[PDB]
Amino acid sequence: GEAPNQALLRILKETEFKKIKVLGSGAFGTVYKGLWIPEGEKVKIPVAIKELTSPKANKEILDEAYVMASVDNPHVCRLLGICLTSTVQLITQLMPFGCLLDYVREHKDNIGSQYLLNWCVQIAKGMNYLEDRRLVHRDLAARNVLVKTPQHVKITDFGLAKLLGAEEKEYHAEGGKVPIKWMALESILHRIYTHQSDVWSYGVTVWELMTFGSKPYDGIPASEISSILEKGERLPQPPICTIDVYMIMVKCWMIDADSRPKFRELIIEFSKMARDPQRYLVIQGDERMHLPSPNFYRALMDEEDMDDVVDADEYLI
Ligand SMILES: *CCC(=O)Nc1cc(Nc2ncc(C(=O)OC(C)C)c(-c3cn(C)c4ccccc34)n2)c(OC)cc1N(C)CCN(C)C
Repeated sequence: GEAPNQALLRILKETEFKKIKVLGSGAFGTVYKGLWIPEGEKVKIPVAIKELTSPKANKEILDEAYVMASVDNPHVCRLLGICLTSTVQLITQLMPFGCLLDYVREHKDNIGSQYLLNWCVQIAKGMNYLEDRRLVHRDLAARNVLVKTPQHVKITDFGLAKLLGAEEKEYHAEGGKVPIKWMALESILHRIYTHQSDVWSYGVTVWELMTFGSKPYDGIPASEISSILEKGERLPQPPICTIDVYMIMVKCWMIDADSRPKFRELIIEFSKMARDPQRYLVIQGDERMHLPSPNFYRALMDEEDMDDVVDADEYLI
């Protein structure tokens, strides 16, 4: 009894979008940035295009398309559709400033406490929406949070995301390359994933931001993480973090998954701290830091006549 998923899957003609440049290859495939021009509509939509014909690949890319077509939230990446070429392509909204992990590493000396705490609120809002949709992300990390503007981030990468039945409270997975250093202890031992195991990944994600992009358990091989966590060891307190912020991170790493805070409560706590940011994050020169917010599309694309550019958040069905 989980309610019909009447979401619409849009099919895009390959003639409607142009791969302007390549953003990053890898085991998945290649992610391109480009422009989508729906025929008849005088709009040019900046998009990201992923191509992974190993029948399997086509199968995994469609699972990700199914999940993304089912979510609609200001802090979750918006799916624009798929293209049915020889290999199936994923067409999503282009996030011009990249992933949050690279962003905090690049702009370390210009990120104040206001931006860090606001990012924590927005990530919790997106994860709380995913919990409302009964969706477990299973791969929450700083690399999987994209930056539309320095004031607006969205959760991305639903290759491992799962939807739970109204009786399924947990998700028992099987084998699969899984990011060990972001998983909860129950996910490493028993391969169980819940919304509370996503909370653990949320705590590690916050730790990445507060350390300006440090690697969790740097130098420790992944096979030792399960034994490190069982002894009671956790990630250290970042230098900018007051005990108030670090206490929240520690609570996300409790052994009892039901003792970890809920996403709706992480929204409230970080929202309070965002109203007095320098009380909870001590950063040298916090009051003088400034991040951009841009033209810049002509550069981020190449074409001019970017007078009809429309962000995907302003182009609705
Ligand atoms: C950390 C890597 C990174 O994000 N780099 C990056 C990304 C982007 N924009 C962007 N927008 C949307 C998507 C996306 O979700 O859609 C695809 C089709 C799934 C992505 C994206 C998603 N994955 C899995 C990626 C892997 C590699 C690269 C990108 C994606 N990315 C931009 O916008 C121009 C830039 C950018 N870079 C190169 C960061 C480094 N410079 C900004 C310094």
